[PDB]
Amino acid sequence: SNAARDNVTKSKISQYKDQIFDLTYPYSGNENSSVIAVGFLDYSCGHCKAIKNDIKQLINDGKIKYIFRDAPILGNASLKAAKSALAVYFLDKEKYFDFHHAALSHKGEFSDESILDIVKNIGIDEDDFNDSIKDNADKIEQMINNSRLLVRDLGVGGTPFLIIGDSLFVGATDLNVLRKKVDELS
Repeated sequence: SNAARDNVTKSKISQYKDQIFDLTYPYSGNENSSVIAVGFLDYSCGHCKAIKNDIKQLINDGKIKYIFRDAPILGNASLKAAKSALAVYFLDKEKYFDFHHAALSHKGEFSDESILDIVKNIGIDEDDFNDSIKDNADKIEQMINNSRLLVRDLGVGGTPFLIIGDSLFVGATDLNVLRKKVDELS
């Protein structure tokens, strides 16, 4: 696009800053970094799957806080995988990225079983996992609804997209562009 439209994006990010940088959502990287990235993903989306290592590398660079917004819009399978991801988060936050990355690595469509195969491979017990789904159902539901509305409010109209600082990157953004913006802001 161009300057005028980027300026509007900056104003919207300020308007929704409490929502975008909400602290109750899962994050990796430096908790205390002022350079905060906020990623919006559907696990069944082809472009979301393909940037999984861009995300991993950008996080491992060490410079940012990266918040994960699970924004399922591609159907029942995505909602399941999204719900399951947060069900892991609330059991053990250190395992959320592992579910995240495995879900993105999961090439075919999700099924109840394949999601459990993932919960098993990352060290979580089926019964702890089932109790998490049920016990935290209201809060998971609330978090996903709030992310969907945020995606609507930002008007992007699909996934993936990534907010860093006052900028919004749409689609499979090259890693070098993200890194330059992060450095500029550091």
